[PDB]
Amino acid sequence: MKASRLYTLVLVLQPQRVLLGMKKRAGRWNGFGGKVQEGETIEDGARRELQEESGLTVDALHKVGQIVFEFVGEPELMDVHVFCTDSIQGTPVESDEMRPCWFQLDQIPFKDMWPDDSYWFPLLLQKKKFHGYFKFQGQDTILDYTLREVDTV
Ligand SMILES: Nc1nc2c([nH]c(=O)n2[C@H]2C[C@H](O)[C@@H](COP(=O)(O)OP(=O)(O)OP(=O)(O)O)O2)c(=O)[nH]1
Ligand code: NA
Ligand code: NA
Ligand code: NA
Repeated sequence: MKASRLYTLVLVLQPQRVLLGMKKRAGRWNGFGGKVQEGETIEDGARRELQEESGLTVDALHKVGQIVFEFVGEPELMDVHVFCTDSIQGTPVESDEMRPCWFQLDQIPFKDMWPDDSYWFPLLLQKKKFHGYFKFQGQDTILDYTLREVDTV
């Protein structure tokens, strides 16, 4: 089994809207996140990436899922720990890396999101917790995947 590298993903989910960021360099909407760094907890890494990529600070996050990504031709898995929050207290800021944008929850931009999001995003919206795995060929093609609702992440 391949080694895996730790990542975070943060979704700011309010009652009628969700905050996504457009990757400027890419072209897809996503939550905010990145690699966990040495010596920080996964949750603290998620808080740090949220602040670095969107400008938003939150004191706490709720872990809602975990997704492992495998890419054909790449030696490592990406182990993505997915967090939510409903409570923010500043404005999102656009950088040269991510442009934040709010979407109403009847306008989730799936056509411009990664293909796996179509499977697990609906569980997140239902307040369900999940474990997923997706094997991609390139950016567009899923060759294999698993997804399961769990009571504990
Ligand atoms: N919704 C969704 N999110 C994904 C998928 N694959 C995937 O890596 N992510 C998330 C997890 C990561 O936090 C982020 C990709 O990490 P990144 O490449 O932006 O990491 P980074 O910013 O630290 O790297 P760098 O370019 O700044 O050096 O996107 C996916 O298929 N769907
Ligand atoms: Na980042
Ligand atoms: Na990132
Ligand atoms: Na899509």
